[PDB]
Amino acid sequence: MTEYKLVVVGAGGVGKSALTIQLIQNHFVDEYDPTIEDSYRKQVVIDGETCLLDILDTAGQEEYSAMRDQYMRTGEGFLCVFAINNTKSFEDIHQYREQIKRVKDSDDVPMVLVGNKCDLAARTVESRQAQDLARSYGIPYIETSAKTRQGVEDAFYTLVREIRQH
Ligand SMILES: Nc1nc2c(ncn2[C@@H]2O[C@H](COP(=O)(O)OP(=O)(O)NP(=O)(O)O)[C@@H](O)[C@H]2O)c(=O)[nH]1
Ligand SMILES: [Mg+2]
Repeated sequence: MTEYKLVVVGAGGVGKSALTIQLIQNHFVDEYDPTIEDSYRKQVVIDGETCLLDILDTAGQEEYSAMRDQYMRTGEGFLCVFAINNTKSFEDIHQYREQIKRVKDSDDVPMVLVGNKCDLAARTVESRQAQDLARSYGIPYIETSAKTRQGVEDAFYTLVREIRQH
């Protein structure tokens, strides 16, 4: 079976884990539980292909940046997550993307841009701004809510679609 190696990155608190746990476990983690590095595996069907998703859920914290340089090397594709209610997380995307391109030594790494927490009324990042950013990177954009599960599969599965195309 094809194994797709997905890495979830971005600022602390954006919902990297909630996205991942919503995908793998079908449960929304309401809790505060900062990550160091966690890994997940789950068989899924994507466009009719039964495949395995290996997900590496990374810390958002700066403290673990050097840990990200090492353990993201074997990622095949990256979810760059921000929260639509947190403009700083959106600004920080640039730095996570650059790190990934460094780690893979490539300007064209399979990647998606993910605007999470779409369930929240207090949006500070307009959808068109993020769409535009994703266009400027040549990557897909997905809006999600880890809380309601909206877009959760779309975010991971669209990344798998990116991997397949590279
Ligand atoms: N309303 C709402 N809350 C969310 C969503 N995603 C995550 N959260 C909440 O935001 C907080 C942080 O989420 P978490 O998944 O821990 O973020 P992270 O990006 O994995 N944090 P870290 O970088 O420390 O590992 C948690 O209380 C979580 O329930 C969402 O889509 N909607
Ligand atoms: Mg986490």
